[PDB]
Amino acid sequence: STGSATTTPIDSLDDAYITPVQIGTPAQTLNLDFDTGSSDLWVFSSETTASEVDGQTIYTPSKSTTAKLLSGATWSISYGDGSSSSGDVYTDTVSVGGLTVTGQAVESAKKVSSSFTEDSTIDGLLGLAFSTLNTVSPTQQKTFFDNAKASLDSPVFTADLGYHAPGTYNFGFIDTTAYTGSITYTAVSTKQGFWEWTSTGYAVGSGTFKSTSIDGIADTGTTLLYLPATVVSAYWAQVSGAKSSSSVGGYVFPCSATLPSFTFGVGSARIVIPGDYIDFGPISTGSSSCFGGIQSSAGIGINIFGDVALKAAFVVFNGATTPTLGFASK
Repeated sequence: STGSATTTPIDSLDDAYITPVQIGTPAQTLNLDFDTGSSDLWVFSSETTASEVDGQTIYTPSKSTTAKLLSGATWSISYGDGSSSSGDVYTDTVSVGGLTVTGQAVESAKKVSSSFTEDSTIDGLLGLAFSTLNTVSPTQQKTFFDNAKASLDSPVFTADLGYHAPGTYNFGFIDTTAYTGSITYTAVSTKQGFWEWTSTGYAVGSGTFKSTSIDGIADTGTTLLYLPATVVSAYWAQVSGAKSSSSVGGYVFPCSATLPSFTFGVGSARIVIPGDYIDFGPISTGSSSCFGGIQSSAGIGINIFGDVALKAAFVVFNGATTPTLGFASK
């Protein structure tokens, strides 16, 4: 089997991407944030505290003939940005782009933090990291990808995120028309439950490439590119007027600037992030100070290849017995 679904930016800055997902019988379609940095499929639901729902589409398990309470199971998750959610668990039929999994754990939110409530466009998350990170207790549950894997033509999914435009998540096949040149594969460590890999270095604009190992995670659920302070300082030093602002919470730059590109290494290959991808616009409405798309990972504890980086590539998440990550230009 295979699946193919279009993923769409939630706003004009590509802050996140939503992908329609069919849950239950008859289908209830919710728009989920596919997150390769976590491993829970959770949804706004009929059980979500009413004051914490503001415009989201909800899953109502009582209206699904295939929903079954997973007795005794609870979940609770906290994300890197300080947001969180928790609730109980149903199993139900879940389909993405024509690919169907029966008995998928659908984690129903009883509580969500303010950032989720305030984002009317995201009806939940679909985790695509390794199932060892799944938060269901007392019986850990498998991700949609893990459940689908055996049925897939090939044990892979691909992320093809757009810049200010729709893109695609595919399951079970590599669309050879979706990228240019060849795909370069690189080793993955699953030790922390993430798609964790080591970039071979970077360049700023037309500058020379610096060979240096940068361990980090491929994370579709994080907006920006978080890298070591040394790397980030070297980037922003090439932008007149750029500075790190503790009050704003990162590097800002004059909105009048033209940003240089940023290149990262994948083995001997190179992925180029155009400068425009690094512009996240005014810090507040009408400001001439703009927020940078490359920020320091110092005190996150991990480097994060978020959407800023991933949307510059066609990315293969290879879930074979020995997992790997592939990157191509597009």
